[PDB]
Amino acid sequence: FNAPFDVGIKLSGAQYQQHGRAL
Repeated sequence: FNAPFDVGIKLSGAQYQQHGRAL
């Protein structure tokens, strides 16, 4: 419950922080 970074998004090639589909 704390992912301020993406240096460990387990791939998640999709986005970086998955803001939630928005621009």
